[PDB]
Amino acid sequence: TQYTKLSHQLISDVQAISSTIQDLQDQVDSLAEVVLQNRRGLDLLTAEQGGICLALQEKCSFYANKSGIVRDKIKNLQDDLERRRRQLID
Amino acid sequence: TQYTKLSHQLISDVQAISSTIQDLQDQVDSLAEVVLQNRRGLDLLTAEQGGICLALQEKCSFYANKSGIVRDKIKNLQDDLERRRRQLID
Amino acid sequence: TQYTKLSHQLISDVQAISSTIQDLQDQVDSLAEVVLQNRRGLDLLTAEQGGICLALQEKCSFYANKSGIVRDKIKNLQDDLERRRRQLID
Ligand SMILES: [Cl-]
Ligand SMILES: [Cl-]
Ligand SMILES: [Cl-]
Ligand SMILES: [Cl-]
Repeated sequence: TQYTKLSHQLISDVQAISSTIQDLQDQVDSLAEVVLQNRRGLDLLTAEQGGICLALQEKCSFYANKSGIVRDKIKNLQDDLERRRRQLID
Repeated sequence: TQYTKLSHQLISDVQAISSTIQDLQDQVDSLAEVVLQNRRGLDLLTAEQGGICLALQEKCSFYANKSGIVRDKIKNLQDDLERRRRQLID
Repeated sequence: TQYTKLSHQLISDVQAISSTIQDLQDQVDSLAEVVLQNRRGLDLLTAEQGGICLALQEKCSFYANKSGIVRDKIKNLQDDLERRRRQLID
Protein backbone atom coordinates (compact mmCIF):
# COMPACT_ATOMS: atom_id res chain seq x y z
CA THR A 1 0.00 0.00 0.00
CA GLN A 2 2.84 2.35 0.96
CA TYR A 3 4.97 1.73 -2.13
CA THR A 4 2.06 2.26 -4.56
CA LYS A 5 1.07 5.36 -2.62
CA LEU A 6 4.52 6.90 -2.94
CA SER A 7 4.55 5.70 -6.56
CA HIS A 8 1.23 7.45 -7.06
CA GLN A 9 2.51 10.62 -5.44
CA LEU A 10 5.60 10.67 -7.69
CA ILE A 11 3.46 10.34 -10.82
CA SER A 12 1.08 13.07 -9.64
CA ASP A 13 3.92 15.47 -8.79
CA VAL A 14 5.69 14.88 -12.09
CA GLN A 15 2.43 15.35 -13.98
CA ALA A 16 1.78 18.66 -12.22
CA ILE A 17 5.35 19.79 -12.82
CA SER A 18 5.17 18.78 -16.50
CA SER A 19 2.02 20.83 -17.08
CA THR A 20 3.73 23.87 -15.51
CA ILE A 21 6.75 23.45 -17.75
CA GLN A 22 4.34 23.32 -20.71
CA ASP A 23 2.83 26.60 -19.47
CA LEU A 24 6.26 28.17 -19.39
CA GLN A 25 7.07 27.02 -22.92
CA ASP A 26 3.62 28.32 -24.03
CA GLN A 27 4.48 31.78 -22.68
CA VAL A 28 8.02 31.74 -24.06
CA ASP A 29 6.70 30.86 -27.50
CA SER A 30 4.00 33.52 -27.34
CA LEU A 31 6.39 36.19 -26.08
CA ALA A 32 9.02 35.20 -28.65
CA GLU A 33 6.60 35.92 -31.53
CA VAL A 34 6.04 39.41 -30.16
CA VAL A 35 9.79 39.99 -29.65
CA LEU A 36 10.79 38.83 -33.13
CA GLN A 37 8.06 41.01 -34.71
CA ASN A 38 9.48 43.89 -32.63
CA ARG A 39 12.89 43.17 -34.10
CA ARG A 40 11.45 43.15 -37.64
CA GLY A 41 9.78 46.45 -36.77
CA LEU A 42 13.06 48.01 -35.60
CA ASP A 43 14.84 46.67 -38.69
CA LEU A 44 12.18 48.29 -40.86
CA LEU A 45 12.53 51.67 -39.07
CA THR A 46 16.32 51.57 -39.51
CA ALA A 47 16.42 49.98 -42.95
CA GLU A 48 18.65 52.77 -44.30
CA GLN A 49 21.11 52.10 -41.48
CA GLY A 50 21.13 48.44 -42.41
CA GLY A 51 18.87 47.37 -39.54
CA ILE A 52 18.90 47.88 -35.79
CA CYS A 53 22.10 46.02 -34.99
CA LEU A 54 24.18 48.07 -37.42
CA ALA A 55 22.46 51.27 -36.24
CA LEU A 56 23.48 50.34 -32.66
CA GLN A 57 27.02 49.40 -33.81
CA GLU A 58 26.60 46.13 -31.94
CA LYS A 59 26.99 42.40 -32.30
CA CYS A 60 23.53 41.25 -33.38
CA SER A 61 21.45 39.03 -31.08
CA PHE A 62 19.21 36.35 -32.53
CA TYR A 63 16.80 33.98 -30.73
CA ALA A 64 17.64 30.32 -30.19
CA ASN A 65 14.32 28.47 -30.02
CA LYS A 66 14.05 25.07 -28.32
CA SER A 67 10.25 24.73 -28.36
CA GLY A 68 10.18 21.39 -30.20
CA ILE A 69 12.84 19.87 -27.91
CA VAL A 70 10.88 20.86 -24.81
CA ARG A 71 7.44 19.89 -26.12
CA ASP A 72 8.67 16.45 -27.25
CA LYS A 73 10.36 15.77 -23.93
CA ILE A 74 7.25 16.80 -21.98
CA LYS A 75 4.90 14.75 -24.19
CA ASN A 76 7.21 11.75 -23.92
CA LEU A 77 7.30 12.15 -20.14
CA GLN A 78 3.51 12.46 -19.92
CA ASP A 79 3.11 9.33 -22.07
CA ASP A 80 5.34 7.44 -19.66
CA LEU A 81 3.27 8.62 -16.67
CA GLU A 82 0.18 7.27 -18.46
CA ARG A 83 1.83 3.85 -18.74
CA ARG A 84 2.95 3.95 -15.11
CA ARG A 85 -0.57 4.69 -13.86
CA ARG A 86 -1.83 1.68 -15.80
CA GLN A 87 0.81 -0.61 -14.32
CA LEU A 88 -0.09 0.49 -10.80
CA ILE A 89 -3.63 -0.82 -11.37
CA ASP A 90 -2.32 -3.99 -13.04
CA THR B 1 13.22 4.21 7.42
CA GLN B 2 13.71 3.61 3.69
CA TYR B 3 10.18 4.60 2.65
CA THR B 4 10.22 7.87 4.64
CA LYS B 5 13.68 8.60 3.27
CA LEU B 6 12.54 8.22 -0.33
CA SER B 7 9.39 10.15 0.63
CA HIS B 8 11.61 12.88 2.03
CA GLN B 9 13.74 12.92 -1.09
CA LEU B 10 10.68 13.26 -3.34
CA ILE B 11 9.40 16.23 -1.33
CA SER B 12 12.82 17.89 -1.38
CA ASP B 13 13.25 17.42 -5.14
CA VAL B 14 9.78 18.71 -5.92
CA GLN B 15 10.34 21.71 -3.65
CA ALA B 16 13.61 22.54 -5.41
CA ILE B 17 12.00 22.09 -8.81
CA SER B 18 9.02 24.25 -7.82
CA SER B 19 11.25 27.14 -6.74
CA THR B 20 13.07 26.95 -10.09
CA ILE B 21 9.80 27.06 -11.99
CA GLN B 22 8.89 30.14 -9.92
CA ASP B 23 12.20 31.69 -10.98
CA LEU B 24 11.38 31.05 -14.60
CA GLN B 25 7.92 32.61 -14.27
CA ASP B 26 9.54 35.58 -12.45
CA GLN B 27 11.86 36.16 -15.42
CA VAL B 28 9.12 35.64 -18.01
CA ASP B 29 6.94 38.18 -16.25
CA SER B 30 9.78 40.67 -15.94
CA LEU B 31 10.85 40.23 -19.55
CA ALA B 32 7.25 40.42 -20.77
CA GLU B 33 6.83 43.91 -19.25
CA VAL B 34 9.88 45.08 -21.16
CA VAL B 35 8.67 43.46 -24.41
CA LEU B 36 5.16 44.89 -24.23
CA GLN B 37 6.56 48.39 -23.49
CA ASN B 38 8.80 47.88 -26.55
CA ARG B 39 5.70 47.10 -28.59
CA ARG B 40 3.96 50.24 -27.29
CA GLY B 41 7.11 52.14 -28.22
CA LEU B 42 7.11 50.78 -31.78
CA ASP B 43 3.39 51.51 -32.09
CA LEU B 44 4.05 55.09 -31.01
CA LEU B 45 6.87 55.52 -33.57
CA THR B 46 4.63 54.17 -36.35
CA ALA B 47 1.37 55.73 -35.21
CA GLU B 48 0.78 57.29 -38.64
CA GLN B 49 1.16 53.86 -40.23
CA GLY B 50 -1.40 52.50 -37.80
CA GLY B 51 1.15 50.80 -35.56
CA ILE B 52 4.00 48.37 -36.12
CA CYS B 53 1.99 45.42 -37.37
CA LEU B 54 0.34 47.42 -40.14
CA ALA B 55 3.69 49.06 -40.99
CA LEU B 56 5.17 45.55 -41.35
CA GLN B 57 2.13 44.36 -43.36
CA GLU B 58 1.92 41.39 -41.02
CA LYS B 59 -0.47 39.42 -38.86
CA CYS B 60 -0.09 41.03 -35.43
CA SER B 61 1.38 39.02 -32.54
CA PHE B 62 0.09 39.54 -29.01
CA TYR B 63 1.30 37.96 -25.75
CA ALA B 64 -0.66 35.19 -24.04
CA ASN B 65 0.15 35.45 -20.33
CA LYS B 66 -0.31 32.46 -18.00
CA SER B 67 1.38 33.91 -14.90
CA GLY B 68 -1.61 33.42 -12.57
CA ILE B 69 -2.14 29.82 -13.72
CA VAL B 70 1.50 28.95 -13.05
CA ARG B 71 1.80 30.82 -9.74
CA ASP B 72 -1.39 29.22 -8.38
CA LYS B 73 -0.28 25.74 -9.39
CA ILE B 74 3.15 26.22 -7.81
CA LYS B 75 1.72 27.67 -4.58
CA ASN B 76 -0.80 24.85 -4.39
CA LEU B 77 1.97 22.31 -4.92
CA GLN B 78 4.18 23.92 -2.27
CA ASP B 79 1.25 23.92 0.19
CA ASP B 80 0.82 20.19 -0.40
CA LEU B 81 4.54 19.57 0.24
CA GLU B 82 4.14 21.42 3.55
CA ARG B 83 1.34 19.03 4.55
CA ARG B 84 3.35 16.01 3.43
CA ARG B 85 6.35 17.01 5.55
CA ARG B 86 4.07 17.27 8.57
CA GLN B 87 2.58 13.83 7.98
CA LEU B 88 6.04 12.28 7.76
CA ILE B 89 6.72 13.47 11.32
CA ASP B 90 3.26 12.37 12.48
CA THR C 1 13.98 -4.39 -5.73
CA GLN C 2 10.85 -2.24 -5.51
CA TYR C 3 12.40 0.54 -3.42
CA THR C 4 15.46 0.89 -5.69
CA LYS C 5 13.17 0.82 -8.71
CA LEU C 6 11.04 3.69 -7.41
CA SER C 7 14.28 5.39 -6.33
CA HIS C 8 15.57 4.95 -9.86
CA GLN C 9 12.37 6.32 -11.33
CA LEU C 10 12.51 9.42 -9.12
CA ILE C 11 16.09 10.15 -10.19
CA SER C 12 15.22 9.65 -13.86
CA ASP C 13 12.16 11.91 -13.67
CA VAL C 14 14.02 14.66 -11.84
CA GLN C 15 16.87 14.44 -14.34
CA ALA C 16 14.46 14.78 -17.26
CA ILE C 17 12.67 17.66 -15.56
CA SER C 18 15.97 19.40 -14.76
CA SER C 19 17.11 19.27 -18.39
CA THR C 20 13.79 20.81 -19.47
CA ILE C 21 14.16 23.62 -16.96
CA GLN C 22 17.65 24.21 -18.38
CA ASP C 23 16.08 24.43 -21.84
CA LEU C 24 13.65 27.03 -20.61
CA GLN C 25 16.41 29.12 -19.02
CA ASP C 26 18.42 28.76 -22.28
CA GLN C 27 15.50 30.24 -24.25
CA VAL C 28 14.80 32.97 -21.70
CA ASP C 29 18.43 34.02 -21.79
CA SER C 30 18.53 33.98 -25.59
CA LEU C 31 15.26 35.88 -25.91
CA ALA C 32 16.31 38.38 -23.25
CA GLU C 33 19.40 39.39 -25.28
CA VAL C 34 17.16 40.12 -28.25
CA VAL C 35 14.67 42.08 -26.10
CA LEU C 36 17.29 44.22 -24.38
CA GLN C 37 18.93 45.02 -27.76
CA ASN C 38 15.43 46.00 -28.96
CA ARG C 39 15.15 48.34 -26.00
CA ARG C 40 18.56 49.88 -26.79
CA GLY C 41 17.34 50.27 -30.36
CA LEU C 42 14.16 52.08 -29.28
CA ASP C 43 16.18 54.27 -26.92
CA LEU C 44 18.46 55.19 -29.81
CA LEU C 45 15.51 56.07 -32.09
CA THR C 46 13.99 58.28 -29.37
CA ALA C 47 17.22 59.70 -27.98
CA GLU C 48 15.95 63.27 -28.35
CA GLN C 49 12.87 62.36 -26.32
CA GLY C 50 15.12 60.95 -23.63
CA GLY C 51 14.52 57.32 -24.58
CA ILE C 52 11.45 55.18 -25.13
CA CYS C 53 10.04 55.30 -21.61
CA LEU C 54 9.98 59.09 -21.52
CA ALA C 55 8.59 59.19 -25.08
CA LEU C 56 5.77 56.89 -23.89
CA GLN C 57 5.26 58.96 -20.71
CA GLU C 58 5.44 55.72 -18.75
CA LYS C 59 7.10 54.10 -15.77
CA CYS C 60 10.12 52.36 -17.29
CA SER C 61 10.35 48.55 -17.26
CA PHE C 62 13.71 46.85 -16.80
CA TYR C 63 14.54 43.11 -16.87
CA ALA C 64 15.26 41.19 -13.68
CA ASN C 65 17.56 38.32 -14.65
CA LYS C 66 17.84 35.20 -12.49
CA SER C 67 19.91 33.05 -14.88
CA GLY C 68 22.75 32.37 -12.42
CA ILE C 69 20.34 31.43 -9.62
CA VAL C 70 18.54 28.93 -11.85
CA ARG C 71 21.66 27.46 -13.46
CA ASP C 72 23.35 26.94 -10.08
CA LYS C 73 20.28 25.28 -8.60
CA ILE C 74 19.92 22.96 -11.60
CA LYS C 75 23.63 22.05 -11.64
CA ASN C 76 23.55 21.41 -7.90
CA LEU C 77 20.47 19.22 -8.32
CA GLN C 78 22.06 17.27 -11.18
CA ASP C 79 25.21 16.74 -9.10
CA ASP C 80 23.07 15.29 -6.32
CA LEU C 81 21.34 12.92 -8.76
CA GLU C 82 24.80 11.72 -9.84
CA ARG C 83 25.64 10.88 -6.22
CA ARG C 84 22.28 9.16 -5.72
CA ARG C 85 22.79 6.92 -8.75
CA ARG C 86 26.15 5.86 -7.36
CA GLN C 87 24.69 5.01 -3.96
CA LEU C 88 22.00 2.85 -5.56
CA ILE C 89 24.75 0.66 -7.04
CA ASP C 90 26.70 0.68 -3.77
CL1 LIG D 1 6.42 5.84 -10.35
CL1 LIG E 1 11.11 43.17 -27.59
CL1 LIG F 1 5.90 12.16 -0.68
CL1 LIG G 1 16.16 8.91 -4.92
